[PDB]
Amino acid sequence: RTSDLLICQKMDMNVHGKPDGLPLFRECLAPGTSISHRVVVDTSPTARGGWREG
RNA sequence: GAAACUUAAAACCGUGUUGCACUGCAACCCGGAAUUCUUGCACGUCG
Repeated sequence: RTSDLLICQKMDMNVHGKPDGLPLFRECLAPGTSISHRVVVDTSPTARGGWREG
């Protein structure tokens, strides 16, 4: 849902620890959202189009 | 006995349908098998 998508700014810190605000504002997400994907592996033998060690 | 053509003239001709009825017809799937698939971060760089 679009209720949680805040706008950030690209800040480039250096070895002295002094960031600068570039003009690169972009609609990002926010820390706290959970994204859940599904991964499916295929246990057919190798050279049949499978990967038992994946 | 020696001497005088049973000769002359005359179409085997005229008329007449190899014609009348009859389906190259009945029955028959251009049908059965086959993934527009395989790999690929809308990303990198900030006096």
